[PDB]
Amino acid sequence: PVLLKSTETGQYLRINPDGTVDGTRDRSDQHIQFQISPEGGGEVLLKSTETGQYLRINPDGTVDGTRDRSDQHIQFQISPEGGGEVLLKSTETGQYLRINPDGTVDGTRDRSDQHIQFQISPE
Repeated sequence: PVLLKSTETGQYLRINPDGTVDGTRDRSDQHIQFQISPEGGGEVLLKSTETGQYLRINPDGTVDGTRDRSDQHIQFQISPEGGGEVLLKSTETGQYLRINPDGTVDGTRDRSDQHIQFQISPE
């Protein structure tokens, strides 16, 4: 598995069993492990290894987890930023994943937002 870490806040992305998505700085957290899997040729899915839920950015900017594999809002493009950092962009809505300092997670189209930069790391 990999971890998905907000570089600006040090928070790891977490999909909880209840379907909510938030951030935590707890490395022993049982729900921060992800599998990145191919979707067709150019996209990926971001899947919780412990729960089997895929990360979803909804059109309204909310972010949650779903096991609905037909969902069109679970596909992401990973874009390099330089310095081992990446952006995680939902292809359907053009929104970047953001972890806010308060631990909430949502989407934004603002590419200049500092809170959308991630580091992917093997755990």
